[PDB]
Amino acid sequence: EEEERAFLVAREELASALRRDSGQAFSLEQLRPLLASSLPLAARYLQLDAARLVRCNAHGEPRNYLNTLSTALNILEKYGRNLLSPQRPRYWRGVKFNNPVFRSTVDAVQGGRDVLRLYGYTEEQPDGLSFPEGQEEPDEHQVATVTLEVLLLRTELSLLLQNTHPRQQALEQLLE
Amino acid sequence: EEEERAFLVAREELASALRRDSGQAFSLEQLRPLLASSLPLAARYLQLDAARLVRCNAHGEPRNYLNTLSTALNILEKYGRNLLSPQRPRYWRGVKFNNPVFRSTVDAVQGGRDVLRLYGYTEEQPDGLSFPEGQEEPDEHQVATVTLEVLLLRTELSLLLQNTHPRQQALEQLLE
Amino acid sequence: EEEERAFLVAREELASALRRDSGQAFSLEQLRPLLASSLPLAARYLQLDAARLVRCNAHGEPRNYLNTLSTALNILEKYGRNLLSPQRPRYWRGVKFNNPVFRSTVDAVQGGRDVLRLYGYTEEQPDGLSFPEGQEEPDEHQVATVTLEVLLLRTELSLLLQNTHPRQQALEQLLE
Ligand SMILES: Cc1c(Cl)cccc1Nc1ccccc1C(=O)O
Ligand SMILES: Cc1c(Cl)cccc1Nc1ccccc1C(=O)O
Ligand SMILES: Cc1c(Cl)cccc1Nc1ccccc1C(=O)O
Repeated sequence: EEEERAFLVAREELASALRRDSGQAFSLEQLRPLLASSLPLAARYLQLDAARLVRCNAHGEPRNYLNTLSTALNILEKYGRNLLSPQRPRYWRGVKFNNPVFRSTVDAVQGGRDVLRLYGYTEEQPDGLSFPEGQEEPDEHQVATVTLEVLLLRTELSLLLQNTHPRQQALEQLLE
Repeated sequence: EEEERAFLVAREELASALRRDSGQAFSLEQLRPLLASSLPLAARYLQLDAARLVRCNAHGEPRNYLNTLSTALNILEKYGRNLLSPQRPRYWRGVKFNNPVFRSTVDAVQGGRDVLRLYGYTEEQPDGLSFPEGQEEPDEHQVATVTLEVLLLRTELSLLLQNTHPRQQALEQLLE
Repeated sequence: EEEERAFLVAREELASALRRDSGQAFSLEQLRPLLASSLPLAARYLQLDAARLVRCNAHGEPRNYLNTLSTALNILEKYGRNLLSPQRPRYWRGVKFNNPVFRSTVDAVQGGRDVLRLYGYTEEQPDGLSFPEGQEEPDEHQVATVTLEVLLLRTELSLLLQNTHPRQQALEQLLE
């Protein structure tokens, strides 16, 4: 109720900020209402499958797999920002699996390819994903809300590795 | 390849045996052409998401989570066998999430519900999954195929816990 | 009956052994005095609600629900051993319900949370159970007693599943 409805406002606030300037950086104080919230995972992440992304890649030491996941999300965050840019990349319509950055970051995480589908890369090819040929422009609101959750989850993982998460003790008990 | 053709004829034979008698037990001898197999995991399990079922539930000690996965697969295997039985259960068309057996086994592993969808439980309700209202009879070939893959994966986990897997040393290095 | 004093001498031996070194395992021969005892259940288990742990979870085939209970007790036994360890885990004061191991093992069994309360996790929060903030150290004598009983029940169930329980036939006539 109180925390819920407030969480959705800051969510749509920062999301609409991404649509205005997709290259804008967000400080810790700007993301604090979303990082310090005690709402369940299913309430904070509506599109990004944060549960499967963490659970299906939590192999080995957290210091390693939290870094593997966060770096993959950094790459996925850049894909979402490029779709909201005033000057979109030339090949924005598709992503190739054999890209060296993609292969070493996103394709090192189970579920990384599924995040692209949330952006709109829903058409599967033997060597990549692409937008439907009938789609002229990406859904700016759908892309922005997914981009924010990717950025939020990456920030959460990054703060945990830095021992600076607002709920660091609570989250660490979910990994040990 | 050569081993690919040998795996298909074995898989179709045990599936036919499942349709012939869904209550019969398969010894390790009858399952050796599929257990002692060397093909990759993606070639042995064509429908059962074995990769996610293990990776997304490999938390804690292998002795524990392999037991949680085996028991969940034992329950799922019984669901598929019941769908092929001549005396089908009067409630074969739906599975309830609050069922005590289902809740303590299948709903204890991420991806357990998705296996029922492979059987044909595609329609989702807040209380469970059910067959389409128009589907008169289950897909016998589809149920037998998935049931065989469930039985295969459960056997692999059980043999690994018993230290009797044909490739026990090779698979154990995939858990370190 | 004087077989209760024999139970007590062995119980206190293994209980004191748990506090001296919480990591040392117990062989089948060391536990045989308690496993083969003809004492009633209410006399062998003084704190662990063994009657409810079995009865309230005996749904489906015994081969399945005995495995579910045994795995939950394996996790609960580890919680007790960690509380008696010289190098206690940094988060010993509380247990989170969302922990992946806990959710799939202890919380799959009715009464699992109650065992944590016997250890000292009496304060209930929406996120889990925790020790009272005033308690500087856990009750080493109470935890060792509960831990030994958890270990005893798990061994009883695991031996029953292996068809090696000293009173296998007598116990099997309580489940069929
Ligand atoms: C967000 C997060 C991070 Cl960054 C690291 C480690 C854990 C979490 N949390 C969760 C992850 C998967 C499933 C549930 C949860 C939960 O919070 O209940
Ligand atoms: C079959 C199995 C068991 Cl039983 C236990 C542990 C691992 C496996 N294998 C795999 C499971 C998931 C993803 C990949 C593999 C692989 O081996 O390539
Ligand atoms: C100990 C045990 C196991 Cl391990 C398995 C199955 C049954 C038992 N026994 C009992 C369990 C619940 C309530 C009463 C009894 C009794 O023995 O009177």
